[PDB]
Amino acid sequence: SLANQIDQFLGTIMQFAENKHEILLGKCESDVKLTSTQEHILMLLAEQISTNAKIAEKLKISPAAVTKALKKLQEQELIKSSRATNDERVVLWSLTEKAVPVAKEHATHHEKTLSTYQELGNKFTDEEQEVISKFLSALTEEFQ
Amino acid sequence: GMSLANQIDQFLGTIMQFAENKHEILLGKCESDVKLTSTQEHILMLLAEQISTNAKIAEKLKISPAAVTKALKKLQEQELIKSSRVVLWSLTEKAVPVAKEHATHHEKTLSTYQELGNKFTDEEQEVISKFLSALTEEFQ
Ligand SMILES: [Zn+2]
Ligand SMILES: [Zn+2]
Ligand SMILES: [Zn+2]
Ligand SMILES: [Zn+2]
Repeated sequence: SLANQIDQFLGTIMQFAENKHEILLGKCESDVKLTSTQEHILMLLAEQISTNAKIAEKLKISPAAVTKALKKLQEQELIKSSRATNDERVVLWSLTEKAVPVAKEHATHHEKTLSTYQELGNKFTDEEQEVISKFLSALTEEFQ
Repeated sequence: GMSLANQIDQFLGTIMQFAENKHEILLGKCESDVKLTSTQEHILMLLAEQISTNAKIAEKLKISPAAVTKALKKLQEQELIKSSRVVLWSLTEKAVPVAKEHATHHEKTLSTYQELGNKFTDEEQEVISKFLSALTEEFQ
C-alpha cells in the first residue's frame, strides 16, 4: 500500500541521514576533511560575512554549538574574525584564502544535489510533476 | 525552471528537523506512562511479535549488538522482559501494554499516511509510488 511505501521511504531517509546534519548526494570532493556543518558554515560565510548569531539562526543550532564550530575553523586557519564598522562589540566572521575553494566545493555539492532532484523530477511529465508537488505539500504538513 | 527540485530539498530538510533526535518517524507524542527511548519501546513491540535473540534485534534495527545489549539491560532492570536459554528474550506482563501502545503508535502513523494517500486518485497514487521508488534509488 502507499502508506507502507511512504513509511519505508521515510525510514530510508533516516538510515541515509545518520549521522549527517543534512542530505547531500554523491561524495564531498573537498580535500580538507571537515564535517557537513563545518563546510556549510564556510559556504554561508562566502555568501555573506556574519556573526555567531546570524549563523545560529541559519543552521538552526545553539549559539554554543556555533561557538564551538567557529573556534575549530579559526584554529584550522579557515576563518578569521574582525569587528563591525560602527558597533565594535559585534564580531564578524569571514573566510580565509584557504577556505575559498572549500566553500566553493560545498556550494557545488548543493548544486549537484539539487540537479539530481531536478533530473529525477524531469523524468515525469509536467502534469506528473504537479501531482508529485501536491503529494509533498500534503506530506509536508504532517511534520509541522 | 520549476519548484519541484527545491521542493524535494526543503522536504527532506523537514524530515531531518522532525527526526532530530529520534530513532524513527512516528506522528504524535508517545502515550505510554513509562518514558522509554523509542528504540526501547520498538524493542518491546518486536518481542511481542516474536521472542528473539540479541543478534536478530540488531539486524532488524540495523544497530550494533552492543547497543542492543545496552537497551535490553535497561528493559530488564525495569522488569519489562525476561531471558531464557543462544539467549532468548521475551516480554513480562508489565510490558504487554507498553508494546501495545507502541504497536498502536505505528498504526496511527500508518493510517495518517493512508488518508493522505487516499486524497489521490488510483493512477495518481501510482505516480507517487513511482516517484518515491525513484527517490529511494537516490539514497542507496
Ligand atoms: Zn564538501
Ligand atoms: Zn550544506
Ligand atoms: Zn509509545
Ligand atoms: Zn517503533
